[PDB]
Amino acid sequence: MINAQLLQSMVDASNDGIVVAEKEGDDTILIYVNAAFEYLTGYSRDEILYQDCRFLQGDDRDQLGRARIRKAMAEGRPCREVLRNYRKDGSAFWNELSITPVKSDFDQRTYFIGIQEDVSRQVELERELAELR
Amino acid sequence: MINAQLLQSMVDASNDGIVVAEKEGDDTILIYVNAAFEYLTGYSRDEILYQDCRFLQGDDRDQLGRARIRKAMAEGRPCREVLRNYRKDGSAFWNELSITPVKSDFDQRTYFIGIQEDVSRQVELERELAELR
Ligand SMILES: *[C@@]12Nc3cc(C)c(C)cc3N(C[C@H](O)[C@H](O)[C@H](O)COP(=O)(O)O)C1=NC(=O)NC2=O
Ligand SMILES: *[C@@]12Nc3cc(C)c(C)cc3N(C[C@H](O)[C@H](O)[C@H](O)COP(=O)(O)O)C1=NC(=O)NC2=O
Repeated sequence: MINAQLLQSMVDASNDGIVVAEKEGDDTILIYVNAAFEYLTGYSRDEILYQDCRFLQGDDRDQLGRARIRKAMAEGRPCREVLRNYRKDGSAFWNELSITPVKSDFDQRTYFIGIQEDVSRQVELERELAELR
Repeated sequence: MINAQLLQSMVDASNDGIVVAEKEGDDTILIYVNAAFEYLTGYSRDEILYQDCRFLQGDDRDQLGRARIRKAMAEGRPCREVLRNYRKDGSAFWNELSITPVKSDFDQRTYFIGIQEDVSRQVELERELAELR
């Protein structure tokens, strides 16, 4: 195998944003974030941790990605949806969320792992393709 | 923090393909793969592990993504490039590689973490945008 401490060091250092969260009913509470996620969000580790990251949505909460994420998490299936989130400075970015539900048989509670990426460029290009079509 | 054993369990179960590799000169040798990477490649864990994953390129080795990956790994900077890889059955897919170099100060050798995704759909749509333009 691999030393879990080494794997943790690799995850903390990945330029991709990696987050882990635990379920508390309707809400999903974050338990781990990496430095890449801090850079993408602008918020700090203590500021982000131990809450649901729906705060990144802010007032812009009428987004279809929310519902498909909620539906997938309830159905126990992975999902990959793009939402418009806002940084601490107020900058708006398109974030692709790859959320995968995991069940710890020993704990009998549910955790979620998410990998994020600023795909604002891809969204703009596909919008350009749409207006051409 | 978070229990590294739990983080390892979350990584093993992510639907995104996560791999870790160690550097041996020009070659980079894999030390960890997850079940998602097995599904994307079709090859098995024992078949994939402990080798450079350039084998996914096969005869199609005249690809510009190779060089930019090699340049970035040498420069100690992360990279995100798309390459055409081939599964065990011979199926061809466009794989986006997010490779992040990590240096263990204690070990003084270099490891790499990569997150993969079959972006064949995105490549086809951008090709369609190009022929429209
Ligand atoms: C958040 N990324 C993210 C990562 C994980 C691992 C989970 C489980 C969830 C998110 N996420 C979605 C948000 O937390 C809510 O779960 C979602 O809106 C559905 O529930 P709701 O309809 O709010 O009750 C994130 N959303 C974001 O906006 N940005 C992220 O990076
Ligand atoms: C491979 N994904 C991948 C993941 C990591 C963590 C690394 C370090 C490298 C790759 N990778 C690239 C390949 O192994 C070579 O490093 C690359 O071609 C540059 O060196 P070379 O020019 O061959 O000497 C992968 N390539 C793939 O084709 N598919 C993957 O998923």
